[PDB]
Amino acid sequence: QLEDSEVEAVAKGLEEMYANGVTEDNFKNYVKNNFAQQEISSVEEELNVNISDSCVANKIKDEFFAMISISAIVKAAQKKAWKELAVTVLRFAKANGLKTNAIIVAGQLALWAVQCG
Repeated sequence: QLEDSEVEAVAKGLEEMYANGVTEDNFKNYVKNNFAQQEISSVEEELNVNISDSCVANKIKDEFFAMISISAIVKAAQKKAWKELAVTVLRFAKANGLKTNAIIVAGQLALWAVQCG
């Protein structure tokens, strides 16, 4: 299914952004410090989120919560099982044609689970 090199790149990004907690600030500051504007803008358009300028209605977020267990995600982040977390949210993304930067996408999905779950 998922290419393991992309899984590990996503897991490493999650580990770096969220080493000190899954927070909106840690996500946005990590993304703005590590990705080009163009890459960020593509994710913002795909997910209808604002990253480069808590819980409000979002299409994709609701479909994410209907398919993927919030409890499974939060447990993975609690244990710092970042590659477990990555495969779980990447399975949702590839299914739904979320083809923008997988590290940013995974970061946003993990944030949604923790801050909105």
